[PDB]
Amino acid sequence: GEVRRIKLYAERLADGQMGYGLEKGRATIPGPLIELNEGDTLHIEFENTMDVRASLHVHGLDYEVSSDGTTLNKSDVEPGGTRTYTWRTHAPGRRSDGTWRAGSAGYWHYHDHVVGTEHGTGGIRKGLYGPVIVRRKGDVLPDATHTIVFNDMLINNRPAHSGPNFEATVGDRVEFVMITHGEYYHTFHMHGHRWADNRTGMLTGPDDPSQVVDNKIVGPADSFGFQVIAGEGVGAGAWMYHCHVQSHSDMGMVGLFLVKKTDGTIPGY
Amino acid sequence: GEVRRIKLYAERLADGQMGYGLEKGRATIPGPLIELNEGDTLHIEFENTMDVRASLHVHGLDYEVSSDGTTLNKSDVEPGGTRTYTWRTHAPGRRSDGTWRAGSAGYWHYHDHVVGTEHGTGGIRKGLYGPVIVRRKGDVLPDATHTIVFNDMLINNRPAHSGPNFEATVGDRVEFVMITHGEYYHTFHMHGHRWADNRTGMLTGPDDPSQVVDNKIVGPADSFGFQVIAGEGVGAGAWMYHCHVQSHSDMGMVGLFLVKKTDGTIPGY
Amino acid sequence: GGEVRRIKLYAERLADGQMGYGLEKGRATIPGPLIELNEGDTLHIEFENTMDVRASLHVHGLDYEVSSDGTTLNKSDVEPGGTRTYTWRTHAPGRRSDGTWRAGSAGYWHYHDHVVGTEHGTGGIRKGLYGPVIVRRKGDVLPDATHTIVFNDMLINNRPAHSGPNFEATVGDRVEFVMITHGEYYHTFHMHGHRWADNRTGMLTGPDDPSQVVDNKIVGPADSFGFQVIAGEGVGAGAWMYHCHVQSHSDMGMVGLFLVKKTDGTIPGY
Ligand SMILES: [Cu+2]
Ligand SMILES: [Cu+2]
Ligand SMILES: [Cu+2]
Ligand SMILES: [Cu+2]
Ligand SMILES: [Cu+2]
Ligand SMILES: [Cu+2]
Ligand SMILES: [Cu+2]
Ligand SMILES: [Cu+2]
Ligand SMILES: [Cu+2]
Ligand SMILES: [Cu+2]
Ligand SMILES: [Cu+2]
Repeated sequence: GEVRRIKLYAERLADGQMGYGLEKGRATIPGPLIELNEGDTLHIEFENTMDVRASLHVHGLDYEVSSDGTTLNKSDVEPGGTRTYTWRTHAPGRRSDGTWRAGSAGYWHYHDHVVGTEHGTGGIRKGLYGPVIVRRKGDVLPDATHTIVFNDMLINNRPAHSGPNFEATVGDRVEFVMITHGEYYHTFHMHGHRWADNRTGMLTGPDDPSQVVDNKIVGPADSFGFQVIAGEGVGAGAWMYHCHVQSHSDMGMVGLFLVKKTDGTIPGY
Repeated sequence: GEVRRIKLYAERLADGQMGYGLEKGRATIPGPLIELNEGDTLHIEFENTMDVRASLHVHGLDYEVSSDGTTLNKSDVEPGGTRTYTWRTHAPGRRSDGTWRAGSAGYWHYHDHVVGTEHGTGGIRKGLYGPVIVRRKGDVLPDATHTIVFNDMLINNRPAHSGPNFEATVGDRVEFVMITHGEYYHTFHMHGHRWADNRTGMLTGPDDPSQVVDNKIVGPADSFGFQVIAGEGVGAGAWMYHCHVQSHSDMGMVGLFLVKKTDGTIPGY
Repeated sequence: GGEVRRIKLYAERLADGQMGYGLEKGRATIPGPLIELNEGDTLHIEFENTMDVRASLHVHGLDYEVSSDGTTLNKSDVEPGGTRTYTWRTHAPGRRSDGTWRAGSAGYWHYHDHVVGTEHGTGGIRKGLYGPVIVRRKGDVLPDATHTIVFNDMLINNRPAHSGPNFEATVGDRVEFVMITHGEYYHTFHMHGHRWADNRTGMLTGPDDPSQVVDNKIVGPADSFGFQVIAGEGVGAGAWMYHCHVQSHSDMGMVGLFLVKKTDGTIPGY
């Protein structure tokens, strides 16, 4: 594994929100995808452009307390302030006593832990979160990755009934990352596609007994992910994904997986 | 891979409820069990015998957009109308990219997507849902199958504290399909029995590390299944099943799995 | 497996309208005492209800007949001041004569009352009548220490909000947690700096176990799981939070610390 470096910035955005960006003026919600191989180290030069204390907390990856992103471990950042955070990762293997150490690989996420409360409640609602993917050697790589975040009642801090919509062509291998935040449980459902409830979202082969599902209950800070072959056995189309809690889907927690025919049309639009 | 047909009907029932049925005047809640082998195609000639728009959406199985049963896909049925829903399945197998294509096998369900709201909140509430089972070559087959739906605060739309109960004899292989609907998460618990948290609800052998459970958290549109040897290790008796959300069990989300001795008797109460 | 074991257990009132199980009169705790068995063991519990209300013992996961259900339905509760012997049994996994694999009993489980307040023990559970149960399979790795975290409604182990509990270890210790949930709410359990496999033992079997590896898990009333970590592994010593991740729940004090000490005893910096 490699040693990698990046810049990250925390910024306030024009409608009361907050975002992470790989450069000033280009903060997104969700924050930028961070992708690593088991074994890589990542040093993040972090800058808080905001006038409240901010920080960076990550799930799953190895980090010392000094990079925990919390007041407890004196790991937050002053308004306008600067901090270098270090995340490490490791491949799995047998310990000397026979036991198997798990591996860093998986779908994870990062978020603020100090805006509003000492658990980042205001930071998170306002949009200070994003995805982390860690790859194991030999993992299947996708053509695309879309991140879907159920934050309280909104997908990706979008107004009710505003997608996001996601585009692909028949036969593409599309990866989704699915993170939940806030107060509520939800239930993630995709029309016309299904996945394995295990680490990668795909069966290892014919001995993998994992449940095959198209609907999964998630809570605040759960993350998981999966890959599908777009259109596989179902064909082109506007395939809805949504929370399947009835009041939630009614109130617009819905969006589209736009699967285009080879030439580039969809039937019925 | 057999090609098969059934007829289905949506009809209003007593106390303003709605059910799918295999014949006019025999609609049930939950709907009739639909069972298929991986490879099978099912054509459902569906008649809406009601005064409102109605449809059929299935989870897990392969379907074209023209069969997603939603408004957007012009796939609902007009009052008194007729529509031909086609559900396909597939066996698992190797793709040319080296990857393992999952398979349709699973505990799944179907339900209205259009009554009440564009997400079928009204139809699901009234009882327009039933179970689907897609089996894999070699799967163990039950002596009976019983379907348990937590729909909001009701079980199978029964009044509080009124079942359903299910009867088996000791040593029966009994399969349960557990589906959840509506607004609320639940936790499904069975006294006296337990299952594996995986595709078939049974461990594939000693190297299957799946959690063995007797209680599982579910949310709206989650479906899972399992089989048990009735009263294995525990004996005959009235074995309660219920949601374990305390206010929920208190308010009525309780039923009985009545497990008789071979002479048909059951201890006590 | 397998031995016959016998204990005594008492249900008693505690201070602030609470109630608990204990191994001796006057020693009730919340959670109740950890019961640990090997697959194949039978345990006989000599249970005495010292309270003025009916109480029972009902267990998840293990083998019991209806006479040990702990319920009103099965005539299986205990009258005020009365005694009953409950029996729990366990079995190893095995091939059945129908060719299938019988699941074994081993795992992370719990017991609680089923009859205080309501016929579902809502008031008993509310007031502290619950405790952990662990069943081992031959060959299971044993830990240096076991800690029980119960999210009971909004409180952790019926402790007042923002009151821990905290658990201490040394870097390299093999530490077991048992995580149980009760009451009315869903929760999501999270631990900083550590992770586990979502499976029977919380540890992957080897390179081909595809179980999801997580540091966050949603749980509902009566769910129980467990896992073991090597404290500090890859992350070092530190004051490591665990908490519910439901934002309003963490904010309101559903939090505690896994205090992991260097081999020299220190936690930097503190
Ligand atoms: Cu966190
Ligand atoms: Cu935290
Ligand atoms: Cu939702
Ligand atoms: Cu977090
Ligand atoms: Cu749907
Ligand atoms: Cu839908
Ligand atoms: Cu419930
Ligand atoms: Cu659905
Ligand atoms: Cu019960
Ligand atoms: Cu909580
Ligand atoms: Cu219970």
